[PDB]
Amino acid sequence: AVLKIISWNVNGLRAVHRKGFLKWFMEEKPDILCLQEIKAAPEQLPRKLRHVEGYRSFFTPAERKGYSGVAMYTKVPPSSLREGFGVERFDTEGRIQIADFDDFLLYNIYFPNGKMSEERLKYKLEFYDAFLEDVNRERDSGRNVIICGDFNTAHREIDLARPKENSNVSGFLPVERAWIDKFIENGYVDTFRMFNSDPGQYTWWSYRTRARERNVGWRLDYFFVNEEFKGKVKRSWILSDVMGSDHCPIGLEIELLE
Ligand SMILES: [Mg+2]
Repeated sequence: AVLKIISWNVNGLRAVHRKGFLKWFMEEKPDILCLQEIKAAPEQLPRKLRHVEGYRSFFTPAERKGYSGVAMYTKVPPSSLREGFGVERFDTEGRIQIADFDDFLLYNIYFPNGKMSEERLKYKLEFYDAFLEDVNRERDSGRNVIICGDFNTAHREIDLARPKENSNVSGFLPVERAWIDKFIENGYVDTFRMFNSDPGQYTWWSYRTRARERNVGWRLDYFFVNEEFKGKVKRSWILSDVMGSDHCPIGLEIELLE
């Protein structure tokens, strides 16, 4: 048995629902679907959004209504979920689900966008720092870990269409890219790069100026695993053609212990 995980920053769950979300979900049939940018009070949702037959759903909203928020649909419920790193300023923005499954912990993370200001940038970097503390503790415990979501940073030049013009733009700052380097050096693997070494492989395009059509995009969304688990990763891919958000979904297929 394999387990398929999809991660998708949906740019608002209500928004994506109006653009083919449930048809896609039913057709893709992931075992686990991690979503970011729900932008909805979980109670405000129609029961066919938050209920999808065959899945347990778990929603982790921000304190601020209509902002941020993550969600997980899973056929098999986790033994529990954590909704934070145990650090209150990173825990109230609806960015964190850490779901405890059998073979592994699944971090479903909506990493902060650092573009709006220097405060938001510091926020993002410290969020990164607290994330790294969290995940290291868990896999140091002996947990195999899968981390997915919107990292809001393109790692290397290959990871976006315009590395030069974005050198001093949050998303592609040396400091941000250096964090992913450090993250990787702690024994985590960017799984997409395990199987696909190609350029032009992105997960986000600006809605504007035909960015998706000109493939002017960034790979902002990732699946990382710890080194010790990478042997279990069978596939890691971008669902490039799936529409309805400014991000496309990304996929991970892993093989379960019998
Ligand atoms: Mg958005």
